[PDB]
Amino acid sequence: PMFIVNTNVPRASVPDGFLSELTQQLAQATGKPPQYIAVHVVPDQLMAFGGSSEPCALCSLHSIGKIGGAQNRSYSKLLCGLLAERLRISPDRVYINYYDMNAANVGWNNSTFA
Amino acid sequence: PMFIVNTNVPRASVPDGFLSELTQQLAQATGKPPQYIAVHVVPDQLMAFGGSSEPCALCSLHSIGKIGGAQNRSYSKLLCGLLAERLRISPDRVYINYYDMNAANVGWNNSTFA
Amino acid sequence: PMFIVNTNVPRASVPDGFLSELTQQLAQATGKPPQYIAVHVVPDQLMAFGGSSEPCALCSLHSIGKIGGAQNRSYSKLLCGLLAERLRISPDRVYINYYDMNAANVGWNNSTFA
Ligand SMILES: O=C(O)c1cccc(Oc2cccc3nc(-c4cn(-c5ccc(O)c(F)c5)nn4)ccc23)c1
Ligand SMILES: O=C(O)c1cccc(Oc2cccc3nc(-c4cn(-c5ccc(O)c(F)c5)nn4)ccc23)c1
Ligand SMILES: O=C(O)c1cccc(Oc2cccc3nc(-c4cn(-c5ccc(O)c(F)c5)nn4)ccc23)c1
Repeated sequence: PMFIVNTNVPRASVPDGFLSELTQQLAQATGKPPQYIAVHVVPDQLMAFGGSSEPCALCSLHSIGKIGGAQNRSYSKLLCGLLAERLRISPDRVYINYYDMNAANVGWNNSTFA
Repeated sequence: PMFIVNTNVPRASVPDGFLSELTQQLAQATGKPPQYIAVHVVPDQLMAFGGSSEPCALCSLHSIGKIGGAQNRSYSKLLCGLLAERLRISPDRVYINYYDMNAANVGWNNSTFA
Repeated sequence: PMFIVNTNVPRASVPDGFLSELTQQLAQATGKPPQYIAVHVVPDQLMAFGGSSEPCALCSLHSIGKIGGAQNRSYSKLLCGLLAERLRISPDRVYINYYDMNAANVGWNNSTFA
């Protein structure tokens, strides 16, 4: 899986270990092996939510399967929880786009997963 | 909705009020409540369009509904118009990816919209 | 087409000519005209692959057509090869999301491609 979070929170508020924490939690939530989970945090961004510059986050999770109604609700609770705890971002100022990707549309290691 | 614009235009050349203007314009164009519009501008980027580095922009709009043939044509004119006036980027050096997202695939406030 | 690469490799390690190289290698791989290829490189990123912060890259390619099983395998070999050669990133730490976009959902030059 690939997880990306963009936020207006400064880099200084991103703790040591945050990328590992995201990796960790996503591995268990998805049941995917952690060595295949990529994570990307992008702080200090010029962004607004509802026209307000208070802390917010715009995120994506791409996965081959393990994407669905109930699963995405559980990921949103998990990710909003972490963003609130570690970055002090209110859950109602977080958006996450989920993508169930076809294996043929994911490149890795000179090939694709199909 | 979520709107992102990535550009090689420098930060200092992004005029003040730009995020608020995008927020309001996207609200009226989509008919979505402005409270729920998120906008993100990423200046100073290392990018090329047709292999040249004159000003350009790479954008995306995600929405649950309000996406379609005629709407996307209208959005593209509106957004290219704004980028041209504010950031001085020619419309022929702007791309916008539109995504009609399923409510189940959009996380927010500890849950999804489904 | 639109190609984005985000990496933790430092900006100084991105060769002059890299954006041009991407543009023309993709032009030939996809058969799309290079004047319509947009490329975006984002160095110095906070990211991990498998929880490790060794060099890695997270990429996407959006195109109207020229996306499929064999083509995407070929693009992956090509892009991993380029990233290995120029950025010294191992192919097992590269991910590429491929998107076959509907022409109605790609904005350009005040309209869409539909
Ligand atoms: O075949 C084996 O022996 C073996 C042993 C250990 C691990 C292994 O790899 C895997 C096992 C199970 C699910 C796996 N899922 C993935 C996987 C990767 N994605 C994924 C990554 C990035 C994206 O941008 C994306 F859209 C999807 N989604 N799932 C990769 C490897 C897996 C395979
Ligand atoms: O339920 C209510 O009582 C109520 C009252 C006031 C406002 C309200 O919120 C809404 C009303 C109508 C459409 C709405 N659409 C959205 C909405 C959000 N997206 C959206 C946001 C981010 C993305 O990445 C994405 F793919 C889609 N697309 N639509 C949010 C709130 C809405 C709901
Ligand atoms: O057919 C047209 O409407 C048209 C109009 C003007 C020029 C033109 O030149 C072309 C000839 C052949 C393939 C072409 N492909 C493209 C093209 C652009 N994309 C493309 C760009 C960015 C994206 O984010 C994306 F999802 C797709 N995918 N294909 C553009 C122009 C082409 C094509």
